[PDB]
Amino acid sequence: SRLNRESVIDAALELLNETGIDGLTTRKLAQKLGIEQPTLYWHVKNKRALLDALAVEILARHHDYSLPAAGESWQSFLRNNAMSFRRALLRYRDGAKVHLGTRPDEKQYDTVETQLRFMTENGFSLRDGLYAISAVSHFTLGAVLEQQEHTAALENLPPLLREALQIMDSDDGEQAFLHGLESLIRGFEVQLTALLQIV
Amino acid sequence: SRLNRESVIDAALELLNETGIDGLTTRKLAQKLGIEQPTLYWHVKNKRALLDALAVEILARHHDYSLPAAGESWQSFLRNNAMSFRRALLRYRDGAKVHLGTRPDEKQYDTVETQLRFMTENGFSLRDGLYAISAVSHFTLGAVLEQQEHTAALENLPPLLREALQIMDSDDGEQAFLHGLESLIRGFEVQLTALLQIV
Ligand SMILES: CN(C)c1ccc(O)c2c1C[C@H]1C[C@H]3[C@H](N(C)C)C(O)=C(C(N)=O)C(=O)[C@@]3(O)C(O)=C1C2=O
Ligand SMILES: CN(C)c1ccc(O)c2c1C[C@H]1C[C@H]3[C@H](N(C)C)C(O)=C(C(N)=O)C(=O)[C@@]3(O)C(O)=C1C2=O
Ligand SMILES: [Cl-]
Ligand SMILES: [Cl-]
Ligand SMILES: [Cl-]
Ligand SMILES: [Cl-]
Ligand SMILES: [Cl-]
Ligand SMILES: [Cl-]
Ligand SMILES: [Cl-]
Ligand SMILES: [Cl-]
Ligand SMILES: [Cl-]
Ligand SMILES: [Cl-]
Ligand SMILES: [Cl-]
Ligand SMILES: [Cl-]
Ligand SMILES: [Cl-]
Ligand SMILES: [Cl-]
Ligand SMILES: [Cl-]
Ligand SMILES: [Cl-]
Ligand SMILES: [Mg+2]
Ligand SMILES: [Mg+2]
Repeated sequence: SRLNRESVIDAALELLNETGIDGLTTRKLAQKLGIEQPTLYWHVKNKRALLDALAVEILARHHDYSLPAAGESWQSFLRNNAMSFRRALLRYRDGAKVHLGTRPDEKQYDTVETQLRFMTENGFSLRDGLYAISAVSHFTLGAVLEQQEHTAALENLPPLLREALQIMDSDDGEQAFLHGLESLIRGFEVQLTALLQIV
Repeated sequence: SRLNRESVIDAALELLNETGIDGLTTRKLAQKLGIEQPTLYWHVKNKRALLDALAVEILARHHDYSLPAAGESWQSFLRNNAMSFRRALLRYRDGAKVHLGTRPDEKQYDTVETQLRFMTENGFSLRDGLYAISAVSHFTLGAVLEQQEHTAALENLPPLLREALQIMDSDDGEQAFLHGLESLIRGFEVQLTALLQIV
């Protein structure tokens, strides 16, 4: 079938949902596309190159809150941005593992730059803004990775542990994520407002 | 060579450092142990079973701050516990990926129970204590995963991005982790002390 970049991406994302990240192979992608492996190679050099592109395109397609609304507080931006990142990562099987290890692509530079500048315009030093943005990124990835990989992995319990596992087996991870996110953001705010004061 | 559980673990951890998680195979472990594959199978049924055991034994061996010191504040316990978890995860190649998706083993039940009880003794509801413990776990995993997988993965840059990448390429991830961790813990404290007050 059609082997423009868009269509190759499309097929690889469909395959990802079917196979997961470990099971995804270029041979299987060629099959899906109805082509021979050497044909695919002209378009897609290896699995690494494919995964890198998927990580970018999943966010381009589905991460809609990359930038602050006009007049938005930095707190609200980080909240909305994290929720959006989370959702985008969850949209595909093993989507957080596809993201893991990547760094901002040229196609995301202006976006990331804007996020950093926004933080510095709201009183963060570049370093402190970086630490905030990384912490949210790490927390969000971590939460989604554990959600997705725990699902992939699937009476002498002591009572709090039994109960805590009953709580966890009762939603998908969202409540715990959102509560953690609030804690994170509030801590960032306490730090920012402290300036040079012992806190 | 010797195929007691300890020695099999030992060899698998050595192999993990040599191959990484994706490259680790039972066939390669049998080679390392100087045995044939059917011999290994008696001891180790599959890679999953092996990884599960490694995740447990890495913490048993090297995560020394599972429990609060006598009289320790909950804040200090979470800090020390997170630092210890982080270090243990970093001790082996792809160590955070080995941990990912696991849940507490029978051999960790008393430990995890104690952590939960400790939080509830310090004023947390079980749910709020769970959310704190999960948030620290997720943040720590996320940070280490990104550190380890970014290393595994290894001029039109805009200036803040260029600068931020210079900052990141200057330590291993520790400074950003520790700063984030403080933000997280302080947010937990603001929440705990609020009780039923709008905050
Ligand atoms: C320079 N910049 C801080 C870095 C450095 C190394 C990194 O590994 C990363 C960044 C930017 C962050 C921005 C975060 C942002 N957010 C805090 C989740 C984000 O919304 C985006 C985005 N493209 O909209 C990211 O790329 C991002 O998810 C991401 O993957 C990043 C990331 O991987
Ligand atoms: C019931 N309990 C809260 C759960 C439920 C699901 C989970 O997936 C987990 C826990 C306990 C947490 C405790 C955390 C703890 N810490 C906050 C990092 C920890 O120190 C240990 C430990 N064994 O000392 C964990 O097992 C732990 O790393 C872990 O892997 C957990 C984990 O995987
Ligand atoms: Cl065709
Ligand atoms: Cl076609
Ligand atoms: Cl074509
Ligand atoms: Cl195209
Ligand atoms: Cl492949
Ligand atoms: Cl294949
Ligand atoms: Cl503020
Ligand atoms: Cl405070
Ligand atoms: Cl031998
Ligand atoms: Cl021997
Ligand atoms: Cl033996
Ligand atoms: Cl033994
Ligand atoms: Cl294997
Ligand atoms: Cl092999
Ligand atoms: Cl307190
Ligand atoms: Cl406050
Ligand atoms: Mg990223
Ligand atoms: Mg765990």
